[PDB]
Amino acid sequence: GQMLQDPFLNALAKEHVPVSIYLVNGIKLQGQVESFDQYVVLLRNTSVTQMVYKHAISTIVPARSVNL
Amino acid sequence: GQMLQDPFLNALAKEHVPVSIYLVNGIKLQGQVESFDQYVVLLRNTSVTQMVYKHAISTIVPARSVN
Amino acid sequence: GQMLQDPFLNALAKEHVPVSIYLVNGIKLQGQVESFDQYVVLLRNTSVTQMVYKHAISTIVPARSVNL
Amino acid sequence: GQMLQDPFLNALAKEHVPVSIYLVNGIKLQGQVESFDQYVVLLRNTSVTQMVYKHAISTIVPARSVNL
Amino acid sequence: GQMLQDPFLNALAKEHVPVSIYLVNGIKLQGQVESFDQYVVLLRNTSVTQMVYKHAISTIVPARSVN
Amino acid sequence: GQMLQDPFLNALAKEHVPVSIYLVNGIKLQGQVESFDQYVVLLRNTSVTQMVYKHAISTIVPARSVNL
Repeated sequence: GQMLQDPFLNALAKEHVPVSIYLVNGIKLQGQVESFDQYVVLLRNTSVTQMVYKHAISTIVPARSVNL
Repeated sequence: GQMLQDPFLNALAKEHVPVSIYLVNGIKLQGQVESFDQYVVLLRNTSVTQMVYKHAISTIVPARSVN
Repeated sequence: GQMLQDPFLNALAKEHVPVSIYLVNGIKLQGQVESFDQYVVLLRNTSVTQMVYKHAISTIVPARSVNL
Repeated sequence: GQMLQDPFLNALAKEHVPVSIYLVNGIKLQGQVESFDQYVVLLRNTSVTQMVYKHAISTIVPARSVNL
Repeated sequence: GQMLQDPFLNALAKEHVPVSIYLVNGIKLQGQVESFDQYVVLLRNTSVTQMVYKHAISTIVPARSVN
Repeated sequence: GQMLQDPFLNALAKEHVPVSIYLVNGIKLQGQVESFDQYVVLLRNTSVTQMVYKHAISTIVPARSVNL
């Protein structure tokens, strides 16, 4: 395929779908995708927006499927 | 060889072969390859389609071999 | 989106917001972002400025959210 | 040197030499190299051909040395 | 910023500042930065100069801050 | 600096200096550098020549310093 990553992240950011972001160090982050660019995802929880490097993301698991 | 990755992923997706995706953190994901692009594989389980970064994939083990 | 990484790091560096930098090896660094470039972040604690490779950063968690 | 990787993998694939492929997660795969490209190695065991990402390979140890 | 990595490594090498180099596998290396290029740092201990791949470096912690 | 990696590996390969190659998975390989290219190092022990991906190498520690 071509260009599935961005439609997927765009859907998460616009629809505010709850996600679980699994990092290569075993940490699981939870919140909503605020925004993203070439290298990072901005993830907002109850307290803070944190900057997650895509290079450290293994998988992003939405609470429900997004349609692209 | 040249361009074996995409034929492999395409065969999995079009023939709906169940796979095991082993990640660099030891997690094993299971389901169907829905689609893929330069950097990600969309993997569907019982519940949802999740986005897996290729950079975190160690190996993809199909339930049966593809053509 | 496009070019969210640098506005985020710029805000941290100019406003000196305390951060927690989680590395791929599970180490958690704490201090303030002094400066950054394509590949590294300079993080200052009470004692020293250390040079952190972005490739080893999983997430950067500010003590409070920055506006970009 | 220049372009030793491909002659090495070509010898394994054409001569079907048994290999042990050590991954960055400590997993050890065993079988024969079926084929390879820029990013992946196709490794066949008794049951199945699996697709191994080179980025996850630490070392490939043949059962005997190949000449290139 | 732009091009802070090399000034940092150059200061360590020219001022002979002892460093701790933490690797992604948890190993901590100690000694002097001898030299560096696009991909590696040459680190000298008691005995030898070893070649460290930047891709395996998490952080470099100097014994004292550089200018 | 510029182009220190190859002079270092060339010295190891031509002078056959015993090395210890530490991998990101904690494995320590021992032997001599046979050859190398952009992406791999061919390391020979008593039994076999194995192909090591540079991306999985943390550090290469020679038994004695090489002069470049």
